[PDB]
Amino acid sequence: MLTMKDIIRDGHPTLRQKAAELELPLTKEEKETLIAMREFLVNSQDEEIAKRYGLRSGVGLAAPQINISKRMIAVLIPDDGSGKSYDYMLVNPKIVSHSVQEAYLPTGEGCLSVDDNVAGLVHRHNRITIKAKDIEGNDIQLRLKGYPAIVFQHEIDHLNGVMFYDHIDKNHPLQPHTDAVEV
Ligand SMILES: [Zn+2]
Repeated sequence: MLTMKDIIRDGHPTLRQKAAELELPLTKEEKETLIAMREFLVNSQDEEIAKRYGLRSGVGLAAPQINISKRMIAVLIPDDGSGKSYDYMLVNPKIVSHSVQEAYLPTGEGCLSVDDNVAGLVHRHNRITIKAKDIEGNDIQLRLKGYPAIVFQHEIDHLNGVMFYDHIDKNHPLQPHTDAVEV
């Protein structure tokens, strides 16, 4: 199983590289890591499991974060009363379309590869349409908005060598953009 020691930290050259496109079908090994990535997410969200292994709860993981420079991500956004949840292991994900309108998490964002809390607002597109392939090479189209759009943008950013704090305005780090929806 993947643990915290497998997670590389900010400073590692791999987190700043542009991850490589995957050929399809995936190799047996690429399928296993993606499954292991999703499983790490499932474990981290379980209070008991997370406590036994000391995992930080998270809803997204990108391959570069476990030192694998390939374009694959795992997104596991739980429900918590709404009836809307997301569980995806995607390959070669790309935002094909998106709004001009922004959205942001009021408390900013965190990242398993960044050990210290960085303050500031991360304005992302409020709505996005994504294209990707799943673990079997099947096509996936997803239309997302709000929090789920933000999670996916954070993960895709990792494939391009972008960190959440790259989006923080250094002069006015905490000023919300006009017409940006708070999530
Ligand atoms: Zn992150």
